[PDB]
Amino acid sequence: VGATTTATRLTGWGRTAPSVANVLRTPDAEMIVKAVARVAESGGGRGAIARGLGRSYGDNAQNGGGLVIDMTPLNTIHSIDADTKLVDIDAGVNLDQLMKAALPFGLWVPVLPGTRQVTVGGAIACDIHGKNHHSAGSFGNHVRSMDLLTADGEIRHLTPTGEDAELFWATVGGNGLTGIIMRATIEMTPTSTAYFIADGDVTASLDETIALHSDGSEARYTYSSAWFDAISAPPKLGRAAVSRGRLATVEQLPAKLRSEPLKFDAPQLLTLPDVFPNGLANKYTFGPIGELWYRKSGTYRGKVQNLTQFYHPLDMFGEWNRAAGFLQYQFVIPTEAVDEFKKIIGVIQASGHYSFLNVFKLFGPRNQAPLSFPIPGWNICVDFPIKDGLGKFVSELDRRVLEFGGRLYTAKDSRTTAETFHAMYPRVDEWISVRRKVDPLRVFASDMARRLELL
Ligand SMILES: Cc1cc2nc3c(=O)[nH]c(=O)nc-3n(C[C@H](O)[C@H](O)[C@H](O)COP(=O)(O)OP(=O)(O)OC[C@H]3O[C@@H](n4cnc5c(N)ncnc54)[C@H](O)[C@@H]3O)c2cc1C
Ligand SMILES: COc1ccc(CNc2nc3cc(C(F)(F)F)ccc3nc2C(=O)O)cc1
Repeated sequence: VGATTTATRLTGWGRTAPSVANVLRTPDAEMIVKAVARVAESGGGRGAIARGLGRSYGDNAQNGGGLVIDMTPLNTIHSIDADTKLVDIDAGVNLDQLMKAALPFGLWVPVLPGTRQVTVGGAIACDIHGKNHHSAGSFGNHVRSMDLLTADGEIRHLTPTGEDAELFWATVGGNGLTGIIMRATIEMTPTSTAYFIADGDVTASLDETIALHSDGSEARYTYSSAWFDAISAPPKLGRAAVSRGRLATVEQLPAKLRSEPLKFDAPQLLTLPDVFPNGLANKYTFGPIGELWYRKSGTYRGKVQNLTQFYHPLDMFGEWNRAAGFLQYQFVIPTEAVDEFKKIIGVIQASGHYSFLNVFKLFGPRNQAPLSFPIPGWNICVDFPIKDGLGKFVSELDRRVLEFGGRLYTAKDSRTTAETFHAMYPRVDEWISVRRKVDPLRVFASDMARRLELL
């Protein structure tokens, strides 16, 4: 299939801040190189940015009045090796495609986000994190090389420790602003099964949620995350359903499943909105029997689960989740600032803004990428319905997050200011200097670049 350059109205996943750009779409690498050579001959214009599957909520994969390059047609898996654990894939392959192709080799995608519909390029450019951050770091940690199409029209082969480690690490979490990742080699995690052994716990309050994450139990699990109550007044505020686990070995599987330990099950036809259309509430739900039931069902040990059960637990709730019109907000607060983190949770609950879907986890050590989002500490994602006062309230949350040494995530943001973002990322000047060195003419530009003064 040939090249196609179309004027397209683009938004992130949040369906907000739309802007019109020329979308180039081609499986031909030579053609992508030529477009970048074209933009650069100009050589100052409104530039270009790569786009993956558009799963970022904000404006990092759009470029109003300029060019956008859709990378999804470059989706070749070149090789997978079980012995070296390395995969060599085009930047356009997505993590679901990769997971499925790698399982028969006993290989596991080392960092999986809450949706598998993300490209390798998008996973690198946002240095994405998953349920295992505290044990495996973020996506960038597992990249062994990548080929970066730079502004000068050349393709630079980058490694994390080689000659241009600096450019490598500016590209990790760089939001497409150092060039176009064409291709990458990733080191996979070995596995004997496609299953998890999981322990579930239900806490009664915010204080309990924090204690559970601070009692040392986190180190017994490679994977850990929680669903968090952000609407109930204290003491119920910040109670959580915690899901922790690790990949199962074949010995740990029931005999029924040992025949095909690496098998991935197809997603079921029926979801919970399908079997129970008008909700799951009864007369017991919100009283003491409801609390007991919820606590009992969410407390367990050594439960064998496939990926969907362990890792995408709310796929069950199907049509019920988020029912556009929502603002996604994710931040992390450094571990030591526990009181400050608790204070921010209190602010949210008293705001008059109600988020039903709240993902909580304790991040581990950060990496050397100057713009990487994750830092060790308390991470949470909340989802606010758009309504009066919200924009001004999230600006107040920004101030609180900043003051308490934390940051927002670019993959979620469409509204923070440049001033706020720069203070949240003290290594931003260091990063900008790398960018100016590798792209003096601003061949690469995006709506986010301009909003956040990263240009
Ligand atoms: C339901 C849902 C759940 C999510 N859960 C998580 C989670 O648990 N953890 C997490 O970290 N994130 C999560 N995300 C965010 C998502 O993982 C990131 O936004 C990711 O970057 C999206 O990948 P994409 O291919 O859709 O990239 P896009 O949104 O299309 O692009 C994002 C950025 O990547 C850059 N980029 C894309 N391809 C290339 C390339 N080839 N070369 C250079 N730059 C490139 C773009 O220019 C842009 O700056 C979630 C998103 C959704 C919608
Ligand atoms: C359709 O219903 C669903 C089902 C699953 C999800 C998972 N979402 C998410 N899970 C996340 C999990 C983490 C984790 F676990 F901390 F790594 C971090 C960010 C996350 N962000 C999101 C997001 O929404 O952007 C979101 C909506």
